[PDB]
Amino acid sequence: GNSILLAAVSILSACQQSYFALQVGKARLKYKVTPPAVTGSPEFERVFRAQQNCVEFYPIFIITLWMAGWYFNQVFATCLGLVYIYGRHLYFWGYSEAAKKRITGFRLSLGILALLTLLGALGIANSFLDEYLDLN
Amino acid sequence: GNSILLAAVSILSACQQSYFALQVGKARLKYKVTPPAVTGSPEFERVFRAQQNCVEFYPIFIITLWMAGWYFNQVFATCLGLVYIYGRHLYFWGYSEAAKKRITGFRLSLGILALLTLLGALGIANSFLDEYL
Amino acid sequence: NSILLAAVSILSACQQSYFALQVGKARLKYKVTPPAVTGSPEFERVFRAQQNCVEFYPIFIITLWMAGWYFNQVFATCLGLVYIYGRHLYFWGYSEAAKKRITGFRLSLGILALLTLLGALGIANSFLDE
Ligand code: NA
Ligand code: NA
Repeated sequence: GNSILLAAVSILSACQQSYFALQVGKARLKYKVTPPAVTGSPEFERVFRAQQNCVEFYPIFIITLWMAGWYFNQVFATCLGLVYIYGRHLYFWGYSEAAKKRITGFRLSLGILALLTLLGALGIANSFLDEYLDLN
Repeated sequence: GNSILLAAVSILSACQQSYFALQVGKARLKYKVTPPAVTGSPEFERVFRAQQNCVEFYPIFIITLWMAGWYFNQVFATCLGLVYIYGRHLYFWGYSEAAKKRITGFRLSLGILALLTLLGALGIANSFLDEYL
Repeated sequence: NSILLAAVSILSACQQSYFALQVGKARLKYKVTPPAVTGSPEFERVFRAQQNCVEFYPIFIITLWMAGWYFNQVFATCLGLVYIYGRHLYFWGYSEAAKKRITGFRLSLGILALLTLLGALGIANSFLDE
């Protein structure tokens, strides 16, 4: 109820995650790289690696999104979440063309993660001072 | 039970994830791939990729599982969740044998993943529309 | 509440971010060009270590929260703190030599087992009570 926006952001992100993975499938077929190999076509390795970078940061994003969303402010976290989704959109397709074209998306994505993390830390400390240290 | 069914599926799924990760460790010994190398025996590389595929799809499953479970229907999401676990079981051992034999498990697993996402989306849309009420 | 779980989760997410970025630093020192993840054995250990931390992280998070909610938060939190340290050992251990990763790995996996156990017990317990 008080987390419906976070839920929505999470579901959209999961689609993008699902999407990226399926894109790795198409590259696999398009650049005749047969499983389980992930080397061969230079084209595939960029798509695969791009996708690999997105999965490792995904749980970080989800945790920091929700911590920020729950302990600081839901609307602001959501907005940031959406920019992260776009940053990752830029990152993924950028990488597929060339390694040089991934930087903006990546930098945008990590900047957003830093801020979510920051807000989450603040909201929790703020909440900690109420329940444990009685500064109600 | 509020989320006891969802919790239960998540613990079962996490255990399978642990199993998969540890099989790759066991695989290093049987096929003699010494760390940090991940190439050599075609057998290890299939086991490695399979587990790697399970890893990249795992957070998707959990999210869609809970969103579906929380906003649409817990029992139905839970049942779908169990099928996903089995699909991955089929996928994993299938891939281990040959890349060709992963497809039933893979298709089955992603089919549930598609379905979980939908119900979660619908249930959330349903919950959002209490902006009106 | 769940404030202790929240704090641990954020502390853990920070370490995950750290590991990921270390792989970037490794690319520079050992001159590995993207998208390649092979080359220097020095780089290859760091990459694998970070990659091993990635596959166990969601496992850790779920059992942490399941343990924290269905058994006991403080106890789960304490275990969580140990897991994070275990992973600190594993990573830096692996970077030095693959042989020196074992202590960190076994400790983190032991904690993962206990969190799993505690979580399973609380969920079984709550489910049977209906
Ligand atoms: Na996209
Ligand atoms: Na994962």
